[PDB]
Amino acid sequence: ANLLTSLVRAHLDSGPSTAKLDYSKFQELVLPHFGKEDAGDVQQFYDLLSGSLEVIRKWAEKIPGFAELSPADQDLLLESAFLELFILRLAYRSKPGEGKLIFCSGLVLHRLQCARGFGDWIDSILAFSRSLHSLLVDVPAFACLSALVLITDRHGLQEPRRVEELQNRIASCLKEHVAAVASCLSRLLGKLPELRTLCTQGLQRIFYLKLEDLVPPPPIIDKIFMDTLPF
Amino acid sequence: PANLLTSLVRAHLDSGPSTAKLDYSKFQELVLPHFGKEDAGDVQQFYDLLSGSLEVIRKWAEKIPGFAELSPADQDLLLESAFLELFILRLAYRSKPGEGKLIFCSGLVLHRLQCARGFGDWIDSILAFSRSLHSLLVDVPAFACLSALVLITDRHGLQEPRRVEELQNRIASCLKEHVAAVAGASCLSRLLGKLPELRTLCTQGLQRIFYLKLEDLVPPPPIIDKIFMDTLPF
Ligand SMILES: CCCCCCCC(=O)c1c(O)cc(O)cc1CC(=O)OCC
Repeated sequence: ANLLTSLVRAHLDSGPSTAKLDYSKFQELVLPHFGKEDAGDVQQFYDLLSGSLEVIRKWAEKIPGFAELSPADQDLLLESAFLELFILRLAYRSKPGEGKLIFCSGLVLHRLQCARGFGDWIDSILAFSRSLHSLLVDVPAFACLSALVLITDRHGLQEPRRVEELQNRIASCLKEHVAAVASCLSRLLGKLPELRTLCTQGLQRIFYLKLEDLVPPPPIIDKIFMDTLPF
Repeated sequence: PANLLTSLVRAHLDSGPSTAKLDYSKFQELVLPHFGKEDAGDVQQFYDLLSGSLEVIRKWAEKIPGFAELSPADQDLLLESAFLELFILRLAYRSKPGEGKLIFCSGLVLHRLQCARGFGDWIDSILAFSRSLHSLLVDVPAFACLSALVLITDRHGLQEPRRVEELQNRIASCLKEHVAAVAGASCLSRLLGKLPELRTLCTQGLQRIFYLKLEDLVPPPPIIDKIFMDTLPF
């Protein structure tokens, strides 16, 4: 009902439409990947993880009843879920037939201009990408899935039962939508385990980039990292 | 007889395995590990192959002249700062890359595939490094000196750093005295040409332990955890 529509509203307002792209730096050619990753790839990596914070935030608040959660609760769910959301929305938004990563701002890059920036991670992104595109998830269901991933418990919640009351309401609307158009639905959900795997890949890379320390993370990345660390 | 080298190599051999007293009671040159994942046994066994890597490097570091006579806060710092860089090196030389056998300080022998689940892709790099090592065929005395200079070096925090700098020089004199009694400089330069391939195994090592601290099947022993914690510049 209104939930299905209020989620597709917030969703399409967080990504670029078919019309609103910008190829203003796209070259399907990359000159010799000299040595390995230089500071140019590291700071680009940080500026493209920076270019999804504001987007995933407004996308979160324009979802029914997200703002009605405590100031501290909204912060932790968003911090702990950022990486996965960033990934999810990027993979589904991309093109793995030609190798095109399309970002939530509207800019498009070829996988080779990312390779030095992101590391092995990106392939597991493409591998999950087509695996999503083979499922051909429809926009309303994807607007719901994006929410479902964010609307999930992070250790420390003040009102975990209230977060739980919203998820089963969102998950029921996907089950009801997929039934309005159950093994398909389980094949839908079964991607989040591969997602919670790809996140760890993301952290595996950032550990070695703060280590390497060509360029240091933006401060708020520094935060999310430290705060999502179990140690 | 160059008695620093005579009194030094003693510590080395007495900290390494002697052919006859290796351990074959666990070796399987073949094993089918479900690649991609690894259970607590592989991890706690990996952890108990590194907890003991510190006590052996411990019972190899006491026998370093002027090291037991360093402020206990200093001795702990160099052992922790070099532990991982030391572990990879000693493993590579006594290992057998052309057989498929990692021979540890405690005389234990395993097959690459038995480490596959426990260790992961990292260990392949180790083997790849042993190969690069053995092709140079570095002799026993010169190696005994190198592992020390990886330990006896300027780290961040030293209380009495000028002392550590005098011991560094004291180790180099006995190596330079030995490099002249062999050719009676060159090999030293060829060797350093793969020290980046050593600092690489360090970084990969940290990342491996990072991933299993993420995984937290078994919690790391606090001693290694501490080495980890303070080896981070953040
Ligand atoms: C699973 C244990 C490691 C096996 C080797 C895979 C290559 C690697 O070193 C690595 C990583 O471990 C995590 C990452 O996010 C990215 C990379 C690749 C890398 O550094 O870019 C090129 C040098």
